[PDB]
Amino acid sequence: PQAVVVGVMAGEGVQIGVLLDANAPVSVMTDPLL
Amino acid sequence: QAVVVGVMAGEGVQIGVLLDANAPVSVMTDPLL
Repeated sequence: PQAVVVGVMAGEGVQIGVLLDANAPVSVMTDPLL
Repeated sequence: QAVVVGVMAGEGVQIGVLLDANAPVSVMTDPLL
């Protein structure tokens, strides 16, 4: 339960499967995720 | 040479740490923990 796997959609349509931290606040992840 | 990075830990708590530039990750992940 410490992490969750989700599909992130990016420019023009590429879908990428990623394992994100389930409890950190969302504003902390958008930059390195990009 | 050195570097400083934001190391995330339990429940997402943000922590800042200073690490060496040339030593490999394996020799530092233990003392860092």
